[PDB]
Amino acid sequence: MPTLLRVYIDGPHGMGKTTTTQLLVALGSRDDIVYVPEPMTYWRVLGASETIANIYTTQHRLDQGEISAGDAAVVMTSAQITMGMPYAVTDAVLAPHIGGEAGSPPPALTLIFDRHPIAALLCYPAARYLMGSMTPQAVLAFVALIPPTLPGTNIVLGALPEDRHIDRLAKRLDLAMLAAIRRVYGLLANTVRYLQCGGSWREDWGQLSGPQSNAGPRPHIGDTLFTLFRAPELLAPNGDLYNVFAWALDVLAKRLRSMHVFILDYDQSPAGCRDALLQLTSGMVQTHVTTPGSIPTICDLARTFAREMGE
Amino acid sequence: MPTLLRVYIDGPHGMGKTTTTQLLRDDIVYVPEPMTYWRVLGASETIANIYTTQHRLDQGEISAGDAAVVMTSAQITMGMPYAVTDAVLAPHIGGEAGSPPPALTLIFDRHPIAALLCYPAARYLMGSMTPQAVLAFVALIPPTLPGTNIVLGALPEDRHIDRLAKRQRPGERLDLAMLAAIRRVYGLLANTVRYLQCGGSWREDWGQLSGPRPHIGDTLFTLFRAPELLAPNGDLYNVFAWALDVLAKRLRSMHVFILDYDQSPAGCRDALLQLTSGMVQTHVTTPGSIPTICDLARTFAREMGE
Repeated sequence: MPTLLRVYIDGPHGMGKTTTTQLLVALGSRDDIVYVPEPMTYWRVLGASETIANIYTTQHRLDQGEISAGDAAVVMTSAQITMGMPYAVTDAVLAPHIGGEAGSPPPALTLIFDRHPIAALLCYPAARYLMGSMTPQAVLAFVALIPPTLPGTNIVLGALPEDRHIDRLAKRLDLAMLAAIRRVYGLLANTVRYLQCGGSWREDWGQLSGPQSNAGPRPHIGDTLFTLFRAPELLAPNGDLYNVFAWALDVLAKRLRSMHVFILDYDQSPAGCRDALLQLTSGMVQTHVTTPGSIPTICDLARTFAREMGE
Repeated sequence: MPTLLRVYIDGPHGMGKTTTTQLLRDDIVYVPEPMTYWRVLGASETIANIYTTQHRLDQGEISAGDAAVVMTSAQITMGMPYAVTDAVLAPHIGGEAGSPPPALTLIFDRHPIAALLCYPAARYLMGSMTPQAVLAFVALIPPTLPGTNIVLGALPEDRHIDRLAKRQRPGERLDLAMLAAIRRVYGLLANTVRYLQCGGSWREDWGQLSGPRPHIGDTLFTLFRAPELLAPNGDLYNVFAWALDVLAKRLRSMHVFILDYDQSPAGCRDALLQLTSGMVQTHVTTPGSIPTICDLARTFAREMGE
């Protein structure tokens, strides 16, 4: 009957996510909190060669008009499918060990992750779609593959003024991509709130024409991720979405509605972000585990991952 | 709550999968090959792109790396219809009903593993896909729900070539190396299911690849003894080992049935009907599941079937 607390630190790159997470883990006991870091052994070496270098190289190539849109999409799609592998396998092996939600006693174990599978199967692809290097059909294929959302999926997204964000990144510095990813994560927070407030994309689809994930009123559908799928490519001759793409939005709705999103303000010092994140964890949802030996089992899985793909 | 019978007709293309199932009232709906998605909706002529790319690679016109990117991206397009269908159907599937009639019989032209495992693996064997990409697709195979009955085919290679030759799809190229690779993959798949069902532990038998069930060397696990996935000391990276654990878990609970395709279309259809007696039926979760599932199947057919 021990409980588990899973916290996914996600959102745009360059906000201070990794540092904040490491500082939070550093305050805890080595046996009650484990960090599942960015899979760097996997991405620069194991899954393929330099996968980050290839992505930014292709977007610059495409932006300068050196390659076609089709050429970039093939590269982006394959890179994304590769890049998300570690998150997906981690989720798949952890899944059998997760029971139902308990409540917001201290968990026997706290697993903090550097990103959730939706970063690679939804957010980055969506941003690449906005940058013209991924088709909307491909984005929806990734959405259709997002794994079922485990109970107690606490996701922490970041808030940070664009100017301070840009400043932080200034040491290929793609400002268009930075804007696209910030917009996508902004849409993501609004989408969760929309769904949790009873929003039905099919009911509101007609309102399309032209963030706070756990607070505030119901957002307009135009301020959610649904708005991105109005593309001409996805529309049939009658004007509505083909059913295939509609079903993928149904999956998007299902996967995001049960998530627990929190917003962390990164516009402060590293210790400030840490203590703020520590405050946020108090209101997060824990889950029971399915077996007695799941704590130790999950714990070593996390350590192993940590040891191999990031350290 | 009413009962459901899901039957996925799969295995290599060109055996008569499609001909056979078409031949086989309102209590039986067919989810056909999403050809319109592949040719127009998801992208332009995906099969042509796949076969042209392999051809370019074979002729030395493009590198292995160039072909793999093209190939991996195209596989995403090919599998989307199956993956979205599985995801929307999942919540309606209840537990097993066990050993009378199914209220609804859902026959599908292929299961998600065709696109997330078998084709990618065959392309790996053809040198146009990296093993890391294959395991990336494997990691996304949806959880195996109860009542996952998959029909695989039996057919001598010579007859298969003949049948393949007179049922080429738009943009397809008659490739005997690909036929061999896909036949190999599906044979390994059947063996892998039996290996797992009889208690085989890939981790326990892994050492046998470098020396009452099939040898691990005759299963899909042998394909993953690929140098790209191993560390300098020969150990499989844990990331990849985890993907193999997922593979074992997904495949072990499937119910595989073999259909002899070395007979007339009418014969193939009759044999298929006889195989349903041993298939596993499940209950649905809601009272409106049948009709909803029905709508889904009819809608898919109308929109994506050729």
